[PDB]
Parts: sequence; C-alpha cells; structure tokens
Amino acid sequence: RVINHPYYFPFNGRQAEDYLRSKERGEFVIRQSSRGDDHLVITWKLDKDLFQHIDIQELEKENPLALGKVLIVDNQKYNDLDQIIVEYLQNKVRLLNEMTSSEKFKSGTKKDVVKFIEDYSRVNPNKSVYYFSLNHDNPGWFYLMFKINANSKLYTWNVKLTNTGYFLVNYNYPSVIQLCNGFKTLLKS
Repeated sequence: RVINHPYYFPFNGRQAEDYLRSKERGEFVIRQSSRGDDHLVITWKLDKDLFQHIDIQELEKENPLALGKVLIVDNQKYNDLDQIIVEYLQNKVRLLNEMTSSEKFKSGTKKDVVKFIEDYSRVNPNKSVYYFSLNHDNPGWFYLMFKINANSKLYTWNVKLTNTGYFLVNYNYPSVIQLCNGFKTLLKS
C-alpha cells in the first residue's frame, strides 16, 4: 500500500513475524492491515516466538491510500507514525525490558514457572511468594502468580503492559516497584 516510512512494509501478520524472528526485542515493522483503507499494524518482537500486533486506526484521511492526519492507538491520539514509534512503542519496549530484568521475573512458559513457584513455596512454607511470567497466549500481558504459603492455592492475576506502566485490576503503575507495592496493598484489603 501507499506509505513512505523507513519501517513500513506491505506485510501480513505472518510475513511480519518471519521478518522479525531473527531480530532484537523491540524491533518492529509497520504494515498494512486487513481491516481496510484506514488501519495499520505495528508488529513487534517481545521475545523469541512472541510478537504483538498493535492496531492503528486512521482518521481524517484525504484519500483512500494516504495516511490519516489523525492516528489512534490504544485510545490515544497521535499525529504521525514517528510519534507512535517513540511515545507509544518505545515506551512499551522500555517497560518490557524493565520487567524482564527484574529479579521478580521468570522467563519461559507458564507451566514451567508454576513448577518453580510451587517448589519454592514448599521450601519457604511460610513465605508468601510471587513472580511475573510472559503470557504467550495473550501477547503483551504478564501473569502474576502468587501463593500466600505452602498450603494456599496458587492464584493467578493478569497484568497488561501499556505505554505508561503495568496495568493491574484498575490502576496503571509506572514502574515495577510501584507495581509490587500496589499488589501487596491489594492483598491486605
């Protein structure tokens, strides 16, 4: 389709992912959408085998092929692609890295992480434990799994990576630390 931007390709979801497979986390691609004249997608790599597709809705188009003068992502208004790449995408890549580097984050699949948490709990029978994992079935979400003690169920709450923090329940926390406190506070109540 008709768009002049270094990072634009006429790719579908699969071709985008193939193109990004071998590239760094945060590497992205803008591409046409199958939803019409007025949508684009940012595909990007969170990890090996893990890609998110962000819907870009265009408004105020001057003709069918041209890019829209107004762009909505995740209910936020933007003026051009560069603004989206920097103030939305790159902020998400920032927070992702912030989180995967935390002591509190466990890599790998959910099945694996649950194993890890349940062993730990058993060797720390009275310590409450909680870890973060990547949600491979819902790209851009983390699991938050905790276990009050060795005799409590393993509970799982969901946490959305946004461009301004980690959304949990009803609040968007701007850092991992703020998120950790916020979680310990949701429990006590």
